[PDB]
Formats: sequence, structure tokens, C-alpha cells
Amino acid sequence: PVNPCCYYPCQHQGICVRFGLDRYQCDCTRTGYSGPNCTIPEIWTWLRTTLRPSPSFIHFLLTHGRWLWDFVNATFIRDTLMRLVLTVRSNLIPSPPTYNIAHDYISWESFSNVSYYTRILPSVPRDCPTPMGTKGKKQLPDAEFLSRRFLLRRKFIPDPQGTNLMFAFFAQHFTHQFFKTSGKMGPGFTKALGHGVDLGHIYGDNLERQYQLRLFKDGKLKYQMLNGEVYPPSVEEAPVLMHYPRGIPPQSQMAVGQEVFGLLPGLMLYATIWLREHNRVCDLLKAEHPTWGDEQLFQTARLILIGETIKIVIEEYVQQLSGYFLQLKFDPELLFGAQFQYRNRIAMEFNQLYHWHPLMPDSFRVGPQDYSYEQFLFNTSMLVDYGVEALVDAFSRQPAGRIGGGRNIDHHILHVAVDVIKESRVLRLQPFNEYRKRFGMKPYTSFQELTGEKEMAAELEELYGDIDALEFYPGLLLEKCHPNSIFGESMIEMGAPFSLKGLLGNPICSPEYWKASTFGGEVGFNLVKTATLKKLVCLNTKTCPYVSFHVPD
Amino acid sequence: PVNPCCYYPCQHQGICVRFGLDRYQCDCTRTGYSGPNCTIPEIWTWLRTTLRPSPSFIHFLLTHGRWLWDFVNATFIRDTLMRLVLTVRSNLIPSPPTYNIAHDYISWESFSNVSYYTRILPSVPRDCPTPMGTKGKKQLPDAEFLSRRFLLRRKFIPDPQGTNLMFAFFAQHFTHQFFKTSGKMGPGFTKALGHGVDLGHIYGDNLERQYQLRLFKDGKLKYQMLNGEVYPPSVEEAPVLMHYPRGIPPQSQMAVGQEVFGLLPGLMLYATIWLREHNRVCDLLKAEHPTWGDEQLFQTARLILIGETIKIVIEEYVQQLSGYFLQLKFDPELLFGAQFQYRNRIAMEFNQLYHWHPLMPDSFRVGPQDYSYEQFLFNTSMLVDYGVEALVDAFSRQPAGRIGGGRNIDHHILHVAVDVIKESRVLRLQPFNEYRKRFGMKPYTSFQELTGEKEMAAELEELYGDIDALEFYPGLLLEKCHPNSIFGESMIEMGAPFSLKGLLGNPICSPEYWKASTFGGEVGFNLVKTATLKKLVCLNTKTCPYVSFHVPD
Ligand SMILES: *[C@@H]1O[C@H](CO)[C@@H](O[C@@H]2O[C@H](CO)[C@@H](O[C@@H]3O[C@H](CO[C@@H]4O[C@H](CO)[C@@H](O)[C@H](O[C@H]5O[C@H](CO)[C@@H](O)[C@H](O)[C@@H]5O)[C@@H]4O)[C@@H](O)[C@H](O)[C@@H]3O)[C@H](O)[C@H]2NC(C)=O)[C@H](O)[C@H]1NC(C)=O
Ligand SMILES: *[C@@H]1O[C@H](CO)[C@@H](O[C@@H]2O[C@H](CO)[C@@H](O[C@@H]3O[C@H](CO[C@@H]4O[C@H](CO)[C@@H](O)[C@H](O[C@H]5O[C@H](CO)[C@@H](O)[C@H](O)[C@@H]5O)[C@@H]4O)[C@@H](O)[C@H](O)[C@@H]3O)[C@H](O)[C@H]2NC(C)=O)[C@H](O)[C@H]1NC(C)=O
Ligand code: COH
Ligand code: COH
Ligand SMILES: *[C@@H]1O[C@H](CO)[C@@H](O[C@@H]2O[C@H](CO)[C@@H](O)[C@H](O)[C@H]2NC(C)=O)[C@H](O)[C@H]1NC(C)=O
Ligand SMILES: *[C@@H]1O[C@H](CO)[C@@H](O[C@@H]2O[C@H](CO)[C@@H](O)[C@H](O)[C@H]2NC(C)=O)[C@H](O)[C@H]1NC(C)=O
Ligand SMILES: *[C@@H]1O[C@H](CO)[C@@H](O[C@H]2O[C@H](CO)[C@@H](O)[C@H](O)[C@H]2NC(C)=O)[C@H](O)[C@H]1NC(C)=O
Ligand SMILES: *[C@@H]1O[C@H](CO)[C@@H](O[C@H]2O[C@H](CO)[C@@H](O)[C@H](O)[C@H]2NC(C)=O)[C@H](O)[C@H]1NC(C)=O
Ligand SMILES: CCCCC/C=C\C/C=C\C/C=C\CCCCCCC(=O)O
Ligand SMILES: CCCCC/C=C\C/C=C\C/C=C\CCCCCCC(=O)O
Ligand SMILES: CCCCCCCCO[C@@H]1O[C@H](CO)[C@@H](O)[C@H](O)[C@H]1O
Ligand SMILES: CCCCCCCCO[C@@H]1O[C@H](CO)[C@@H](O)[C@H](O)[C@H]1O
Ligand SMILES: CCCCCCCCO[C@@H]1O[C@H](CO)[C@@H](O)[C@H](O)[C@H]1O
Ligand SMILES: CCCCCCCCO[C@@H]1O[C@H](CO)[C@@H](O)[C@H](O)[C@H]1O
Ligand SMILES: CCCCCCCCO[C@@H]1O[C@H](CO)[C@@H](O)[C@H](O)[C@H]1O
Ligand SMILES: CCCCCCCCO[C@@H]1O[C@H](CO)[C@@H](O)[C@H](O)[C@H]1O
Repeated sequence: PVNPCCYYPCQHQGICVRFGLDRYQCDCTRTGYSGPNCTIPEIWTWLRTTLRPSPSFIHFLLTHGRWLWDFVNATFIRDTLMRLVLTVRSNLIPSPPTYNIAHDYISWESFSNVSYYTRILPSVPRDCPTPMGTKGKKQLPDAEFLSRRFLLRRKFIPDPQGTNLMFAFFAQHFTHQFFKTSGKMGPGFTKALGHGVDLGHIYGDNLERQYQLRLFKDGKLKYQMLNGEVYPPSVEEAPVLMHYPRGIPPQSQMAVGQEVFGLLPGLMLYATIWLREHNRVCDLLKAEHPTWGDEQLFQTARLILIGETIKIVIEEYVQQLSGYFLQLKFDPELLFGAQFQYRNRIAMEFNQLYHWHPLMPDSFRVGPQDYSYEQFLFNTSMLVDYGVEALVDAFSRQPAGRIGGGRNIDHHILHVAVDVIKESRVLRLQPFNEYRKRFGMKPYTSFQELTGEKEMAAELEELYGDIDALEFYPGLLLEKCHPNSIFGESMIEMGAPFSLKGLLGNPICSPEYWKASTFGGEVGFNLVKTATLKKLVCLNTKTCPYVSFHVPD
Repeated sequence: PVNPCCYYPCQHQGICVRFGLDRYQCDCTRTGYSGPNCTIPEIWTWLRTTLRPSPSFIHFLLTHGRWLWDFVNATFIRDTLMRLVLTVRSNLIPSPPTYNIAHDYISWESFSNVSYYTRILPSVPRDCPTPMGTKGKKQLPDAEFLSRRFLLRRKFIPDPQGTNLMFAFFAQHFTHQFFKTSGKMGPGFTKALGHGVDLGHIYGDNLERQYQLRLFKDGKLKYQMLNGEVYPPSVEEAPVLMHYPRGIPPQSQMAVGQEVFGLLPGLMLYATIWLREHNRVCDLLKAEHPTWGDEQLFQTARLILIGETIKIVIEEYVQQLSGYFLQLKFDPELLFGAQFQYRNRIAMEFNQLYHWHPLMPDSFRVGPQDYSYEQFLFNTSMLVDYGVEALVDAFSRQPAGRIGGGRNIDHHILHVAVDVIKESRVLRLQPFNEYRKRFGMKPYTSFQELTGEKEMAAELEELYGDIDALEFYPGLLLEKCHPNSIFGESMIEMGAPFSLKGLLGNPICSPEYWKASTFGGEVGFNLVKTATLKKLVCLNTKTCPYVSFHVPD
């Protein structure tokens, strides 16, 4: 027979279940619909559905009333929308989490084995006719081809939104504390337990590595003055694992917390900035609390950074990305009246989606210099050579690149992209269209609709044969972008629900933890309530260069 | 100086914090009070406080209107009270959790290191004058003395509430899936990760031990027919760790999931009952879903047992214990409208409190026989000798013993009790009185008040010197009981908030997970919605003996 769940009969998040030898059932519990496949709207849902404006429209309101917005901004209406934006967006991520690479059903194991990345949608049944279930060709497009043909960059297409490189890295740095696929266990597993913003890419992802990094005195972290400025410590004091190439394992071979952070000045840069911050947070605290030991000073300053990060990521990172006129705001109390689980579990689909490699430019301008990938990659003096102030000022000036539209992934890194498309298949993520539904959107009816153009469109059809067959990672990049937007519709509609669920689902954001004593003192609490990119930098330097998630001018 | 937090200046859950060299501050955020020590009621709190009846009174209403109750029982008023009972009780356990044996403050570590048991109240500062902080003698009563003098049983005082042994064990069995203090790491740490009702005392507490126990076919568990009846499998097929004494490690040396369950027929008994159930749940499922593999059949049946257990524990276990006329009810939906975190972390204070060793009788009647501890303990044929039906019928007939009042802990096990009092000190739990406050009660003003009598009372004063010095585990047993109640006031007022927070905080109880598809089919869902002690037994036997948490007649 043909495993009925292969057609994806259940709609609106209904659970498909095999019953007997060839039949199935949809569990439409709390889906808002009743019916064999959850297709009959309840009295209200019907109301909801008929009165709900398109995401297309909403994204239009948020990006146009440059007046209605300055006003809505200066009032509570701002908080109302924030509290709205949040709740609604987050209400889409099943929490407690649901499935993993091993189970396409709820299990105690899935719940408790932190190692497993979690999936929003189950996987395409190993017995389904086509690779994607029902429609498509017996073979998905050779990802080697698919890549170079549509994702390989020809002419560097800069991000119309002004995004710069200073953002490009922070983005990379920041995302590598929860995305850490285990080579050993393979796709669908993560070393980054804690699944969130625990800065385990600073303090490391294990007590030992932390200890090996911890200078167990004043709660601070180790480090070394090179040129007079503070930098991370080398393995020769911070005896901990890394990935620096076999060459000078002693000097300029720094320990950070995120094993791979030596392979690019940008990563080590920020890494330095944060460490420089932590110890800075310790200096303040210690003054406020002399009767405090090392353990406290450490943990508390950590929280002050888990805070600061969650604030900058929201009021500055997501802001820039959003392009909204609405001025996002981070105030955990906005949900104290909602039903909101304070727990997160990174998702494989949220992982793929975050592969914004096309951000990375052609070369790397640094004042008059202009390092190439060979020069840049694995370099190890650039950072201490140029100094933080300077290097920051350099990224904050060179633009990043459009992430959507297609064809804008530098060739050097284009390999990554091909592997993502290969893993996605290993994982068996359902069709791009199937994810559109799940994330409150309409399934595309044609490639011509997917893509703004006609070329890539026809050609893709030729390959996938049927729009529904189309894949997750590819569609997400081959999709037409909102005019001037850094990326298309599906990226935000799918990204935000994962992002905000993650940002606010953080324990520190809960009523329980959100007090001034959790940051010991009022001082701690304010450092979180007022963090800035500009402050994370200029408060840990000698001079204040230029820094922002967008190019000046 | 004297560490100010040693006086416990902060009231109503206010957080004490050292500021400078000798001063402190109370963080009264959301405590309902403002003021240097959180002593000034907010407009509402004041309302709340003035209009709130005593726990003494409430426990009186719940245990008296044998008419007003039969009525309130047959109506929604029942659900209202349940939903009330729950929420309110659970609102007392800080979740996300707060501190552990290592930190008397919020920390990312405390949050994430599952190993650590969690504490409700911080610990008595290592620098405080007295052992308990401010009041008392330079030395706590020699726990060896304290025990034998007030906890050592003289004449067996049976539980007025009718509780029997069939309950005594289920209680023990059930509580050992979350209470598993690590000899290695020591007091304040637990092997039982998952901190809850995950039946990791059946399927074991690690994937391997599970696998070693799993018969990887039909999702069932291994086992062996002895006499014709099904029993657990020996290490010779279920190659897994245990603690059976060095003697006959081959035959009648059974593997269960809970390492220690061989050391008492009662434990192995239930262990058998549940296993016998699981495989039973598999037989049903498999019929409903032939197209199902082993992994599914396993996980799903597991959930059906995590369910069943949470139902019997609530509508029958807590019921009997409660003595309420209100008929408790397990229906997860009752909280779907409340703000309730679906996560739990066992607490050291909840651990101590659960040391109901005085339950265990003098000997063990089994029809005409009458095994002693020597005979009973570590026996290994009694179970297969007598057969489940019979042994169940035997415990369900012999009474248990009052848990409170003092002096009712058999001598054989009295050692346990002395260690509990020793560990409590290792842990540094604050004074019994300090916990009364924290759990919505008034601090005792004298031993004469604590205890109903005058003797133990005076004598104890002589020892502790000041009521406030009194300890946690001791007060909890030396406290006078509610007339006819199995134990005093402080046990329920402190136990329920830990219990219900734990029972409903279970992932399966959440909206997300509480669907019929999580138990695959409607059949699964009903097995959970209708479990009984009587069914957990008589549905896994040849004949239906007598079974209940109370003696017949
Ligand atoms: C999260 O989840 C992942 C898995 O998704 C966990 O990692 C995996 O863990 C398993 C077990 O720990 C591991 O197992 C693999 O399977 C091999 C097969 O084993 C054989 O077949 C059965 C299995 O039980 C046995 O009957 C066999 O007989 C043995 O019995 C004797 C008993 O003493 C053995 O001593 C003797 O060897 C005999 O053969 C036999 O065991 C297994 O042999 C091998 O270990 C292999 O690794 C997976 O490989 C793990 N890796 C992954 C990523 O899949 C992970 O632990 C979970 N996370 C946490 C912390 O809970
Ligand atoms: C939950 O939390 C518990 C702890 O509360 C965790 O278990 C404990 O884990 C720690 C570390 O893993 C372990 O450490 C103990 O401390 C000894 C002291 O170590 C020395 O002093 C410092 C410490 O970092 C170092 O500077 C010293 O120098 C070393 O540096 C070299 C670097 O390569 C070393 O190779 C070399 O040996 C050198 O001496 C030195 O390390 C430590 O030596 C020893 O391991 C000791 O065990 C605790 O003992 C653990 N046990 C407990 C229960 O306390 C647990 O892991 C957490 N749970 C999880 C899973 O997160
Ligand atoms: C938006 C974030 C971001 C950026 C800017 C970025 C920038 C760069 C970059 C530019 C200097 C280079 C040379 C690389 C190179 C790599 N990246 Co990324 N990566 C990023 C997010 C990721 C993620 C996410 C993964 C997958 C593994 C994981 O962390 O789970 C990744 C994986 C890789 C891999 C391993 C193979 C694979 O999974 O395909 C290589 C090699 N990379 N990356
Ligand atoms: C209400 C539950 C219950 C019962 C009926 C029970 C019945 C019995 C019993 C009767 C046949 C005997 C001989 C024992 C014997 C022991 N019990 Co318990 N125990 C119980 C709950 C506990 C807990 C809880 C612990 C502490 C360790 C842990 O599991 O974390 C414990 C610990 C012990 C220890 C280890 C030392 C210590 O911590 O003091 C011994 C020995 N015992 N127990
Ligand atoms: C690593 O980076 C350094 C600079 O940080 C590179 O050295 C510079 O190279 C350019 C030309 O490539 C010279 O004009 C500069 O004067 C150099 N700066 C100094 C003073 O060192 C170096 O080539 C890079 N190494 C690698 C890995 O390619
Ligand atoms: C283990 O339990 C068995 C019974 O299950 C004990 O054997 C019984 O002992 C009594 C007297 O103590 C006899 O009258 C019964 O006839 C015995 N039952 C049978 C048929 O074995 C045995 O003594 C116990 N062993 C230990 C550890 O003491
Ligand atoms: C529910 O979903 C199934 C799956 O696609 C629908 O399909 C079945 O019935 C169709 C309408 O008659 C046929 O075209 C299909 O052959 C048949 N396939 C399967 C999987 O059974 C079914 O109609 C849907 N029901 C509703 C109410 O729309
Ligand atoms: C707040 O708590 C402290 C701690 O007990 C109270 O005690 C201080 O002031 C008392 C009243 O004058 C004195 O008896 C104590 O010597 C002094 N001790 C400490 C720890 O400072 C304080 O009065 C309380 N304040 C209120 C408003 O009740
Ligand atoms: C789980 C830890 C935090 C992960 C998320 C942090 C950054 C994610 C990056 C982008 C977010 C998703 C889409 C980008 C544009 C802004 C999203 C829309 C905002 C909204 O409307 O709510
Ligand atoms: C965390 C896993 C579950 C732990 C709890 C299960 C059983 C606990 C035992 C006793 C509960 C506490 C007091 C006993 C009497 C009943 C409590 C009062 C009930 C109420 O009023 O809500
Ligand atoms: C127009 C914005 C009004 C305030 C925010 C409303 C919620 C915005 O958030 C999101 O908007 C999307 C549309 O792009 C919807 O598809 C999502 O379901 C919704 O969560
Ligand atoms: C309030 C609901 C009105 C009807 C639904 C929205 C009307 C169409 O909305 C349109 O959607 C387009 C798609 O991106 C945008 O480009 C347009 O700016 C917007 O006006
Ligand atoms: C009309 C909806 C409320 C907000 C409107 C914001 C945009 C109004 O459009 C206005 O057009 C004018 C003509 O060139 C310019 O002078 C203004 O700068 C521009 O904001
Ligand atoms: C009289 C019972 C009315 C319905 C249940 C109300 C909440 C009962 O529950 C508990 O009662 C205790 C009193 O013993 C209080 O101290 C606790 O704070 C409360 O949670
Ligand atoms: C509605 C509030 C009325 C005033 C507070 C309760 C009145 C006293 O309540 C009493 O408490 C005693 C203590 O256990 C019980 O023994 C009595 O049965 C009860 O009547
Ligand atoms: C009065 C509060 C409402 C419920 C009252 C339940 C208890 C009433 O007391 C009644 O006393 C009678 C005299 O012997 C007996 O016949 C009844 O069985 C007994 O329930």
C-alpha cells in the first residue's frame, strides 16, 4: 500500500496517524478545525480566517506609515504591538517540543534527550513514493548543480537594507552558541545543549571547558595583554580544545569557548569584545559586593551578558533585519500576563533557515588594505594587528549582501550550501510548500509565483517538475524578496516565530528570574535594560570608532 | 561583622542581598510587599491577607461537610475547586527553579545542571553565628540521640486513616524514580535526571540500561515465565546493573530499571506489575497499529504509563492521604487557561519531607505466615513464591503506620532517619520555622505549640534551646497531627505544593502533548483517563484479589 500520511492529508497542524493496515486518522485536537483532515473551521476560526489580513499586507503596514508609526512608537500602542508581535509569533513553536530525527511522534525520549535537534514538521516517511512524499521526480535536483546554477554568486548583490559586515559576523558569532551540529552523532544532533542564548560560545559548552577558561579570581575570565589591549588567552594557560590549523599551537592560538572561533577574525573579534565585557561586568559588581566570592561574580556577570545579548539582538539586530517602522522592544514583563513556556529547543528547520552565508562579501576591505579569503580565513594576527576599535570600524563600513533573490553566495563558501541541501535530504524535511502552510502562509502555485522572474522559474520547474516537490533550503533563497528587503517573505514569516520564541523563552526572561537580585543589584539590571552595540564596544575600548548593523551614509 | 542575611530579615519571599561590607538589601519584587524587608502589604495583598482563612480552617472545611461535599462533588464546583487547589498550591514552587547546594542565588548553572537537586529556600550561610543562623546552641542535638528519643518507635502506632502496606510500597516504589541521591557526588545531587514522573525506575535512567532492558520486539520489555506467570528478566538476558547481595547473581536475580528494587519484595512486586502492564499496553496498541515499529510501540506505551501513574497517584494516592471529602480529579485541561510552566526540578526539601519511613510496620503478615525484617529484606523467592495476586492481597490488608506524632519509626530502619538529620545539616536547610513562613504558615511560638503534648516539648526545648532553632526533618515529624490524620499540618501544606507542581508540571500534561495522538489512538488516551490501582493489578493477573490504599473493613 501507500503510507497515507505521504499525501499530508491533515491540514492546520492536524496529526496524521496510521490506523490498521492502510488507513489513517487526523488528530485535529485544538487545531481549530474538525473533520477527517481538519478542514472545517470552528465558528471562531472561521471568524479569524475571514478577518485575517495577509502577511503580505501586514508587512506592508509595518513598512510604510512613517507617520502613523512615529506616533504609535511614542505611545503604549508600541507595547501593545510588541506584546502582540511576540505572543502571536511564538504561539507557532510547539512547546514542550515535539519530534526529532528519530521520532515522528511524541516521546519521552524526544522530550528529554537534549542532544536531538527538534523538528517542527515530522519527516517525509521513509516509505513514501517520491523523495518529498507524493509529487516530484524519483530524484531531487543534484544539489551540486542546483547550487552553482541558482545560489552561486555571479555579481555581488549588496543588501539593499544597508546591512553591513559588523552585522554579518555578530550574526555568525551569535548563532553559533545554539547551532553546533555534532560531526560524530551526525545531522540532527547538537553539542550546543541548552538550546538557546546561554553564551555557551563564550563560557563554553561544558563545566570543564569553562573552568579551563575561568581565571577563578574575581569571577573574571583569563586573558592576555597584547599591545596593551586585552585579548583572549592562548591554550598555554587556557588548556582547552580548539581548531586552529597545525602550525603555531602556542602563541596567538587563543581559547574562547566556541571551538571554531579562531578560523575568522570576525569571530575571535566579538569573542574578545564579550570577554572584555564580562570581566568589565565583574569589576562593577565586585565594587557593589565585596563580600562576594568567585562563583557568584562569575554566574551573575554571565546572566548580565545573557541579558545584554538578548536586548541587543532584539532592539538592534532583529530591528535592522525587520525594516519595520515599529520600534521593537525588549521588556520580558510584556508576557507576564500571557501563557508562555520559558523553554526552547533549537530546530533543524530553524537551523537550515539561518544559513545566511550569502551575507559574506567578495573580499574584506580594512581601510586601505583589502584581504581576500585566503588572507582573511585562518589569519591570526589581523585581529591583534589592527586592534578592535579599527577592525570594528572596518566591518561597520563594508556592506553585507542580499540574502535572498538567488545567486549571491560567494564561491569559496558555496560548498556549505550544497551540503545543507544534502543534509536536508538526509533529514527528510517535507516540501517548502508544506512548511509555508505550517507557518501561516499559502502554498505557492507555481515557480513563476515563487520567483519574481521567469528564467530560474521555468528551469527549476524543469528540475523539480512540480512546485510542491521544491525543497526547504532552496525555496527559502530562491523566493522573490520584498522590494528592498534583505530577504523574501517566507524567511521572516518562518524565522521570527523561531527567533522570538527563543529570545523570550530564555529562563532569565521569566517572572521568576527577572528581578534585580538575579543580576545582584540595580546596576546589574540596568546594564541589561540599556545594552547597545555601541556600548558593547566603546565601553570595552580606548577609542570609539564607528559601529552599527548598517553602513553609514 | 555578622552576615546580615543570617537573621533572615526579608519577609514574604524577599531576596536577601549583601551590599557593601556589612549592609544588605531585600528584593521585594513581586512579593506583594514593599519596604526594607518586604513588610508593607500592597493595597491588594492587604485585602488578600485580611480575608484569607487559616490553613487550619480550610483543612477543616475539606474534612467535614459530608453533605455539602457530596453535592459540590457532583457538580462543576468540583472542577472549580480542583483548578483552584492546583494553581494555588503550585504557585509556591519557583519555576524555572532557583537555587541548589552550590548557589544561594540565581545562576545559569543552577538552571541547566540537571544533576543538582533544587532548594526552595537558600541555605543557612556558612558564616552564620549559630548552625541555623541566629538562634540556638553552638551545636544541634546529636541526631543519634534526637532520633531514638523522639522518632524511634516504641509501640506500633497504626495510621488512623486506614492506610495499608499496599500503599506503603507503591509510595516507596513511586517516589524512587525522582529521589536517587548520588553516593558519588553526594547529598544535594541526583542520578534521577528528568526530575519527575518519567518512570525512569522502570525503563531505567539512561538509554543503555533501557536498551539492555528492552526486548526490542513489539516495543515490549523482556521477562520470564516462572510458574506460568510473567516476571521481570534476570541479569542473564537483561545484562544490567543491580544491588542484589553477593550470592546467586544468576537465577532469581532480576533486572528492573530501578537498581535497588531487589532489596524488598514490595518494590520488585510493583516493578513486575508495571512491566506486566507496559507489555500489556503494547499488545493493545499493536492491534490498533500494525504498521508500527518497535521504537513507537515502546515510547507510546511509556507515555500511557506516565499517564496512568499520574492519574492513580492523584485520584487515589493523594486522595487517601488527603482525607478530603472533595474528590480530587486529574484532568490536565483544568490548567489550559492558567499560566503554568510545564517543568519540574525535584527539591532537597521535598526529598527530606518524603521520608515516610514510619509507614513500615513491625513484621510482615502474609496470610498465616508473618515474615520479619531479616526474612523479608533481601528475600528473593517470596515474590515468585507467593505470586502477585496473593502478595498484593496481603499488603492491601496489613495496615501501615501513622507517619507523624513522633516515635513510630521501626528500629531496623531508624538509622535512615538519623542520616537524614545529618545530611540536612550537611545541606544547611534553614529552620523548620523558616520553612513554615515560606509555605504560607505562621512560625511556631513554642514547642508546647509545635507538639500537642508537654513532655517531648519541654525536653526538645532543653535541646534546641529556642523553637526557631528547631530543624526541618524533625519538626515535620514531631509536629502534632490533625486529629485522626495520618500526619500533621505542615506535611500537607509543604508536601502538596511540591507534589502537584510535580504531577501536572509533567510534559504529557501540557496542551501541546495532551492529545489522543500522543497516546496514538483513542484507546491509549482512555487507558490514561481511566487507570485504577484495581486495574493496574487485576488487569495483569489471573485472579482479582483485594487491592486498595486502605485496609478493608
Ligand atoms: C540521545 O540519543 C542517542 C541515540 O539516538 C544516544 O546515543 C546512542 O546511544 C546508543 C546506546 O547508548 C548507542 O548504541 C549503538 O547500538 C549498538 C547495538 O548494541 C547491541 O544490540 C543491543 C542494543 O542494546 C544489545 O542487545 C546487544 O548486546 C549487548 O549486550 C551486552 C550487555 O552487557 C553488551 O555489553 C554487549 O556489548 C552485547 O553486544 C548490543 O549492545 C551498540 O553496541 C553500540 O554501543 C552503538 O553505539 C548509539 O550508537 C549512540 N549514538 C548515537 C548518537 O546514536 C545518546 O546517548 C542519547 N543522549 C543521552 C545523553 O541520553
Ligand atoms: C554539575 O556540576 C558538578 C559540579 O558541581 C559537575 O561535576 C564536577 O565537575 C568538576 C569539573 O568537571 C570536577 O572538578 C574537580 O576539581 C579539580 C580541580 O581542578 C584543578 O584546578 C583547576 C580547575 O579547573 C585547574 O586550573 C587545574 O589545572 C589543570 O589544568 C589542565 C588543563 O588541561 C588539566 O588537564 C590538569 O589536570 C591541571 O591540573 C586542575 O584542573 C579537578 O582536577 C577534578 O577533576 C575534580 O573532579 C568536580 O569534581 C565534579 N564533581 C562534582 C560532583 O563536584 C558536573 O559535571 C555538572 N554536571 C554536568 C553534566 O554539567
Ligand atoms: C548566518 C550565520 C553564518 C555565517 C555568516 C557563516 C559564515 C561562514 C563562512 C564565511 C567566512 C565560512 C567560510 C563558513 C563555513 C562553513 N560554515 Co558557516 N556561517 C553561518 C552559519 C552556519 C551554520 C548554522 C552552519 C551549520 C553547522 C552548525 O553550526 O550547526 C554552518 C556551517 C559551515 C561549514 C561546515 C559544513 C556545512 O555544514 O555545510 C563550513 C565549512 N555555518 N561559514
Ligand atoms: C516514603 C518512601 C520510602 C519508604 C517506604 C522507604 C522504606 C525503606 C525501608 C523499609 C523496608 C528500608 C529498610 C529503607 C532503607 C533505606 N532508605 Co528508604 N524509604 C523511602 C524513601 C527513601 C528516600 C526518599 C531515601 C533517600 C535517598 C534517595 O532516594 O534520594 C531513602 C533512603 C534509604 C537508605 C540510605 C541511607 C539514608 O539516606 O538514610 C536506606 C538504608 N528512603 N527505606
Ligand atoms: C594575515 O593578516 C595580516 C594583516 O593583519 C597580513 O599582512 C598584511 O598583508 C598586506 C598584504 O597582503 C600588507 O600590505 C600589510 O602590510 C600586512 N600587514 C602586516 C603589517 O602584517 C598577512 O598577509 C595575513 N596572512 C595570511 C594568512 O595571509
Ligand atoms: C524468603 O521467603 C520465603 C517465603 O517466601 C521463606 O520461606 C518460608 O519460611 C517460613 C518460615 O520462615 C516457612 O514456614 C514457609 O513454609 C517458607 N515458605 C517456603 C515454602 O519457602 C524464607 O525463609 C525466606 N528467606 C529468608 C531470606 O529469610
Ligand atoms: C482527506 O485527505 C485525503 C488525502 O489526500 C483526501 O483524498 C482521498 O479522497 C480524495 C477525494 O475523493 C481522492 O482524490 C483520493 O484518492 C483519496 N486519497 C486518500 C489519501 O485517501 C480526502 O478526500 C480528504 N477528505 C476531505 C474531506 O477533503
Ligand atoms: C528589617 O530586618 C532587620 C533584621 O532583623 C531588622 O533589624 C534591625 O533593626 C532592628 C530594629 O531597630 C534591631 O533590633 C536590629 O539590631 C537590626 N538588625 C539588623 C540585622 O540590622 C530591621 O529593624 C527590620 N526593619 C523593619 C522595618 O522591620
Ligand atoms: C533561539 C535563539 C535566538 C534566535 C533568533 C535571533 C535572531 C534571528 C534572526 C532573524 C529572525 C527572523 C526573521 C528576521 C526578520 C525579523 C523577524 C520578524 C519580526 C516580527 O515580525 O516579529
Ligand atoms: C514530583 C512528582 C510527584 C510527587 C508527588 C506525589 C505524591 C506526594 C505525596 C503527598 C503529597 C503532599 C501532601 C499529602 C496530602 C495531600 C496534599 C494536599 C492536597 C491539596 O490540598 O492539594
Ligand atoms: C500589522 C502588524 C500589527 C501588529 C503585529 C501583528 C502580529 C504580527 O506578527 C505576525 O504577522 C504575520 C504577518 O506578516 C503573521 O502571518 C503572523 O502570524 C504574525 O504572528
Ligand atoms: C485588511 C485586509 C485587506 C485585504 C487584504 C490585504 C489587501 C492586499 O494587500 C496588499 O498586499 C500586497 C502583497 O505584498 C502588498 O504589496 C500591498 O502593499 C498590499 O496593499
Ligand atoms: C499617509 C499615511 C500616513 C503616513 C504617511 C508617511 C509618508 C507621507 O509621504 C510624504 O510625501 C511628501 C511628498 O513628497 C514628503 O514631503 C514627505 O516627506 C513624505 O513622508
Ligand atoms: C477550603 C478549600 C477551598 C478550595 C481549595 C482552596 C485552596 C486549597 O489549597 C491550599 O489550602 C491551604 C489551606 O490548608 C493554603 O494554605 C494553601 O495556600 C492553598 O494553596
Ligand atoms: C473564614 C475565616 C474565619 C476565621 C478563621 C478560621 C476560624 C477558626 O477555624 C478553626 O481552626 C481550627 C484550627 O485547626 C480548627 O480546628 C477548627 O475546626 C476551625 O473552626
Ligand atoms: C451541617 C453541615 C452540612 C453537612 C453535615 C454532615 C454531617 C451531619 O451530621 C449528621 O448527624 C446525624 C445525627 O447522628 C447523623 O444521622 C448523620 O449521619 C450525620 O451526617
